[PDB]
Amino acid sequence: SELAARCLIILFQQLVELARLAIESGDEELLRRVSEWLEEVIKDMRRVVEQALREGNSELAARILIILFQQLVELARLAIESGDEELLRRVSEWLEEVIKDMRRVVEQALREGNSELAARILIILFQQLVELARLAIESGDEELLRRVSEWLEEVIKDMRRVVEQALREGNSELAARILIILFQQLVELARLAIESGDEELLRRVSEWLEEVIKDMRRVVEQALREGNSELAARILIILFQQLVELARLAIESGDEELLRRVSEWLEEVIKDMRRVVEQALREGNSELAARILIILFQQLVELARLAIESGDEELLRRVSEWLEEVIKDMRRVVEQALREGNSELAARILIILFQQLVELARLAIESGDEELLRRVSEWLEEVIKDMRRVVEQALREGNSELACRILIILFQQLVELARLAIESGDEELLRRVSEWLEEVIKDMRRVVEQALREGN
Amino acid sequence: SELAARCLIILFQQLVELARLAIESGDEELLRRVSEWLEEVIKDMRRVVEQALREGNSELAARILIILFQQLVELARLAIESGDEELLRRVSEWLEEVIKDMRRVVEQALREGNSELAARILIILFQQLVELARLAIESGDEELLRRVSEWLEEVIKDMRRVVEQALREGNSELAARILIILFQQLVELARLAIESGDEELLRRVSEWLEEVIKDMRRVVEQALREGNSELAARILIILFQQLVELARLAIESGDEELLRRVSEWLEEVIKDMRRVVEQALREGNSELAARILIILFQQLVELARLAIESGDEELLRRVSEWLEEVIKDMRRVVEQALREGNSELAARILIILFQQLVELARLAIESGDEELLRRVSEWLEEVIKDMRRVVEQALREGNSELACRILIILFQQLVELARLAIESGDEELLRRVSEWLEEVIKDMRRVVEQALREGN
Amino acid sequence: SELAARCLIILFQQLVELARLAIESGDEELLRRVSEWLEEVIKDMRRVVEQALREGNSELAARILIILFQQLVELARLAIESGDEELLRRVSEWLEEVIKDMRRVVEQALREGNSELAARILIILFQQLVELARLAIESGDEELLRRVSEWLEEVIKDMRRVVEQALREGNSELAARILIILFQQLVELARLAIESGDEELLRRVSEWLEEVIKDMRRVVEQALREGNSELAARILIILFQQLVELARLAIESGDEELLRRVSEWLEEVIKDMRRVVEQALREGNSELAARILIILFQQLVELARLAIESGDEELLRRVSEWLEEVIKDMRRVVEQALREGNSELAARILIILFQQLVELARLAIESGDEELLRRVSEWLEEVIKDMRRVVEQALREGNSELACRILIILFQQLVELARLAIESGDEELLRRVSEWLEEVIKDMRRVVEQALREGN
Repeated sequence: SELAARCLIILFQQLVELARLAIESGDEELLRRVSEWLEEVIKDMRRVVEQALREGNSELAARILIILFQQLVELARLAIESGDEELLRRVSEWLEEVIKDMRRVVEQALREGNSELAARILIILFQQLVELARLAIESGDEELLRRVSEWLEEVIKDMRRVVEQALREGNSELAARILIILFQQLVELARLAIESGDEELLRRVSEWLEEVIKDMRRVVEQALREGNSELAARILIILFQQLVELARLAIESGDEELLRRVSEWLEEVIKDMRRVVEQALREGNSELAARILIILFQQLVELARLAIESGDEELLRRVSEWLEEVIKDMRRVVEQALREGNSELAARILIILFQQLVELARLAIESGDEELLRRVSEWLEEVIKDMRRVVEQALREGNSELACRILIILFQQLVELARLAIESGDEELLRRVSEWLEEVIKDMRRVVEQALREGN
Repeated sequence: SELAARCLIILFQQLVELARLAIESGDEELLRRVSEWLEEVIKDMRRVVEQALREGNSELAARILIILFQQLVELARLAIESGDEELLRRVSEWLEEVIKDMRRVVEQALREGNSELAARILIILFQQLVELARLAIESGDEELLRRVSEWLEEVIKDMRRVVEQALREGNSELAARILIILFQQLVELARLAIESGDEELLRRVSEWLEEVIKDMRRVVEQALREGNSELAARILIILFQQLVELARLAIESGDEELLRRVSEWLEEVIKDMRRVVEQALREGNSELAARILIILFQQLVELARLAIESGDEELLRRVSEWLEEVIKDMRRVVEQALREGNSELAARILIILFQQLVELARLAIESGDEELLRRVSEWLEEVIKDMRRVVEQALREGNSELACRILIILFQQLVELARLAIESGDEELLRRVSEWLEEVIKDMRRVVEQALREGN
Repeated sequence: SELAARCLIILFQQLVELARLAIESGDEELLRRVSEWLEEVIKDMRRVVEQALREGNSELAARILIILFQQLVELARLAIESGDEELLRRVSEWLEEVIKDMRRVVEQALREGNSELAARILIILFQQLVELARLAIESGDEELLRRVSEWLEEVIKDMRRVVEQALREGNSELAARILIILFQQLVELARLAIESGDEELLRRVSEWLEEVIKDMRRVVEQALREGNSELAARILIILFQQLVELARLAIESGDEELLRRVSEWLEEVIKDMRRVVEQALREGNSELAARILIILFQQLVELARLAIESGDEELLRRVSEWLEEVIKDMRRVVEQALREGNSELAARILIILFQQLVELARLAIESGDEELLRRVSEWLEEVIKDMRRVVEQALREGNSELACRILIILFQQLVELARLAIESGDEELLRRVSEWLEEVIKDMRRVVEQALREGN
């Protein structure tokens, strides 16, 4: 059946190539003959798929339909670009038939206990449908787009059941991967709707996005229940990043309604992530706890940048509040690290945070947002105080090397911040930094004293 | 004697370099002194050659004279370009003396039983003479060209005797190589005559070419008598290629008399090749038989292209008849291959032939030659019918894989041919091809059926 | 103490970077604060240097001060370019303090028996002082330049005592290296004075150069007394090259007074070198003796080129006399080599000399200096006669190969010389060369005869 498939697959491809020649030349008589030949090959291929399924080879069965569908979409593209509605009609009907077959192959795969293949089939199909949707969107074919958007919905429902299956199989990893990929594809489809200005499609997708998010949060819950806080974190981190990417599309397009929905989704993810951080701390994994908050903070600053550049004070407000909450958590993680006797990690957390705060400060300085800059400069001060206590700890631990490294890095970062103040002409910030610089110098000189006393 | 030679060779080169300075500056007094120094060195070198020969080192003796001759020709070039007839005279006399020595070294080599060296000496000398001839031709020095053309004749006669020797030694390989190289050099010389428009030189060369061809055909005969049909084929294949190259020169220059002679030579070679194919088949080597006809057909199509582009219907006619004859032979070789149980080779032959026919068809289509296209399209049909029977054979042999590959390749080639018809707007050809495409599809679907029945 | 140093070094660098921002922006208040911070760090660093010395780590102590000094000079550059005399003042005072420390570290190193480190410290310091001097020279700050030139003098005195120490330790190699490097640095400083037109600085440097030369000549004496004629040669060869480089500066600038002094220094070095050649010959090392004269001759020709291009007949006269003296020595070395049975070396010497003479001849020909060309053409003749006797020797030794090589090379060189005569139109030179060419040819033909008689 393998060879049988290969023959028909190659033939079909060659027929489509011949069809292209007929389409471009405008030879309807040849195109007719070829389109009839294409139909005959499809029927054969579907019987080969049947054979493969009867042989217990659902993998091959899937591959055949996947390739065929791709070729049909390629043929559809030719019809769309040429404006041949009759051919496009025939192909769109062929596409539907293949989809139905593929869904039965997915069913078979699930019955065989192969949820992995089942997922892969639907994931590929969905991607191909979105590609076909793009053709409909760009060409402005609402009838085709309608059909595809309905096909997309059906695939999503199947995928969610495959996610359910994966969870029932105890494979929360796969369950996550499916929803993560789907969400990404939905956002890509959303982008097409946003750029084209198709509010109806965007609506449908935004509803699909919401449904996926809810599923993902339950997968995160599952992961946490399985004692896999690492995966739980990864899921939310990826989701948050994707939400920010979607937010960017809303911000640039000026879609406040979508941005609202996403900003609410972002908030929900943050709350989950903070509970995962809590879990990690309860598990004695302060390292992961730190990494989660560090990544989140970076993503929040990136989102803040979008708000700052666009001039969205309402979003910036929300993010700046989220940033504050993360900072407080991070400082408690630093405390934890110090209590664990890990002054190294404690230092690294504050050093990274400070750098990120200075980066955020730069955005405030360049944009001229004194209110944000104020908040950040206060956050910077708080971090410095913590760092100096970590330096103290390091010295008490007999680690004058680390103590030095912390102050050296901090001083460098302060000078970088000073540069921003100097170039912008912000004497108030420069004053604060120059005072911070002095304090660090005094500490460093005491570390030098310590080093000398240690014979180093 | 080795060092002795090296010293004089280097000195002579340096003297020629000094001569160049005198020539370019126009210092006749210095040039005189150097030309006298050159003469003295030559006399010494000839005595070193004598010594080498007396030492039984004919190899060194040859090398000395070969290098000297090259240096003399380089010096001659300086005289020719500067227009110094007095120097050129002296050098041309020196060249003659060296040639006489070299011919005696060739004699020595032959007496030593070293026909290989003997050949190499004359081959190199001939090449150098042709290079010198080029200088005479471009400068328009008929007196020098005359002398060289006489020297060329003398070398040819020697080479033919070396070929005879090689054949008497049972070395038909060397005999072939000598004539092949000589023929190539003669064609190169012919090109110079053709481009310059020297009919007298071209005449002489064309007569020399004829003589070489006759020798080569006897070497082919020898090779066949030795049971070496492979070499016999290679000789005729190379010769034919060289004849077509010579034909191209005649076609582009518009020399119908030369083209006539070559086209007659081409015919004679074809007849020989077909007998070599017969021999190969009688030896049970259908592979070689196929390769010979495949190469010949390709060369004929290349020659046809020249006729088509130039618009020479008479040549094209002759070639198209030659093409037909080759096709008939190839189909019998396919039959043989099938009878030998080698359906793979049978397929390969027809596949290659079909591709070549389509390439020829392209030439007819682009040129608008409906008569040629007709003939080719009929040839294409005949090949298709054969291929379908080979597919049948393959299926009967239980080789559905090969059966598929044949039809897949054929279909691709038909689509390529269809493209030519579509772009040119030839509905009649497109019709024929589209019918051929349908027939192939039906076959392929039966091969798919077979594959499924085989459990593949 | 290592870490302690690293911390302060990094901090100081960062403070200077911050200072740069203040300087460029013109923020005197920030610059003030930083300059005070810089002072505090310096004081700490000097105590770390003290610690390092107390720990017996004079290496680290040196490294700290060397780095600090470099950073201070970088800061000074910022002050100089910005025109901040107040900052420059503070830095120049800091520079002085560091120098005093470094000199005590040098003292320590010497007391530890580490004259190598002692040298390295002063060498680096001197280089940094010259770099600082350059800044003063280009900016036109005579007050800073004065201070630096006094610092340079002090370092030189120290270095000469380190050279003395090295000699007392039996390390004439290091002693040489120190003076060689110092001299090079002095010439570089001289260049700055010459280009800027600072006769007062140039005077001081030229006096320093003289003092170094005297030391170097005593080191050469030492090396000779140690039986190390190789080192003795290398020292004078390098010195001579450096003197010629200094001469070039004088020639291009047109400073006859400096050129006079250098030309006298060149003469003194030549006399020393000739005595080293004598020594080498007495040691049975004719190879080294040759190499010394060959290099010297090349350097003299290079100096001659400068005289020729500048049109300085007085210098050219002196050099041409020096060239003659070297030639006479070389011919005696050739004699020695022949007496040692080393005809190969004898040949190589004359071959190289002849090539150099032809190169010198080219300069005379292109410049049109018939008097120099005459002298060289006479020198060329003398070398040829020697070479022909070396060829004779080689033949008598049964080495016809070498005999050939000598004449072949000579002939090539004669033709190259002939080319110069031909292009320039010098019939008198061309005549002489053409006669020389004839003589070589006759010799070569006899070598060919010999080779044939040898069966080669």
